[PDB]
Amino acid sequence: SVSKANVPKIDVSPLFGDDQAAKMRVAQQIDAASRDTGFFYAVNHGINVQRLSQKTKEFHMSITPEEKWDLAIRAYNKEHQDQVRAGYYLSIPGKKAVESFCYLNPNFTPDHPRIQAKTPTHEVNVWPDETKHPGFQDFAEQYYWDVFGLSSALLKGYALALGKEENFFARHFKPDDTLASVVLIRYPYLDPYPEAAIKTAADGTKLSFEWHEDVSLITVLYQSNVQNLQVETAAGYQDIEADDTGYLINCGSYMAHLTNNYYKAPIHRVKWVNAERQSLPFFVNLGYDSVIDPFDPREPNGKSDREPLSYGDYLQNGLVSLINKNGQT
Ligand SMILES: CC(C)[C@@H](NC(=O)[C@H](CS)NC(=O)CCC[C@H](N)C(=O)O)C(=O)O
Ligand SMILES: [Fe+2]
Repeated sequence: SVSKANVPKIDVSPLFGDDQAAKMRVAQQIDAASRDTGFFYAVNHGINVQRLSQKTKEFHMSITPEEKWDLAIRAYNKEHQDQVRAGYYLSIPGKKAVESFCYLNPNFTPDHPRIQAKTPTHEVNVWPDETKHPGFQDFAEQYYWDVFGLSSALLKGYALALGKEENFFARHFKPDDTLASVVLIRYPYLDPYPEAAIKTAADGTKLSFEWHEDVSLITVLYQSNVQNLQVETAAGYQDIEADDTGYLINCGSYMAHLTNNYYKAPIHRVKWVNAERQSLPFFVNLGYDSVIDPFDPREPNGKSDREPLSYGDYLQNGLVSLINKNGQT
């Protein structure tokens, strides 16, 4: 018997406005969700998720093996030593079902100063041929800025929830240097489904991806309407119901660090389900040099003894640790 997680739906529309009391009421709801299971659905968010899902499906279903090799990250193509993050993450027929395409800040061009300096975690996006995938790049870059805007608004809610001025986090989340990424993940229907792609949890549950905390400040996720996520509580894992009109939000481990675990990074995992579906996360990352001094909201003086952590060092170590723990995706 598996219970269902309490995942509230929060109308985030006030976070785009100037009614300050309404924004406080949203912040209270974010606080409550963040101290309970750690997940909530953002509704009334203003993003055209129907077009997002359609354009992503057209891409996943039309790209060919030749194109996948040409876009592949270094894990699948040793010629692409500069693609650690951005590019195509191939499936392996008979062994690995999931495949995905990851892209970063569209402002990271060859002329960008972080690219000129060869700073770790910064890469120039690779894209398919425009003639084979017309309008895909335009759509994907536009989507990045659309979800960037939603994420900026959410960060104002988190700041207010913790008793800070609304730009406390958002001031470090800038178009010129954000390390945020979009991943367009396809989970396919397969018959027979490769047994190598199913992991068995300690409790017997069949999984597609094992337990983890997110490498992010917050994670802003759109998924098609197939139930798959579970969140760990002290009484075991609970199912998160799907909603293909909303964005599922949770904190990552950088938030847990800077709040002395007041807002924990919820541990979650992905159940195996044999269904064609999409999982489209946006990982809200700050800039490479961004540092927020930790504080403890439980203490009157907010004092914390935790060391400030540069976001770049956090991200480089976190991404590698996640690969080592849960596998190359
Ligand atoms: C749980 C979902 C978010 C999704 N899982 C994921 O996206 C998992 C766990 S949060 N995330 C990752 O592998 C990190 C990708 C980081 C990305 N390459 C980058 O360079 O920024 C899934 O559906 O498997
Ligand atoms: Fe995650």
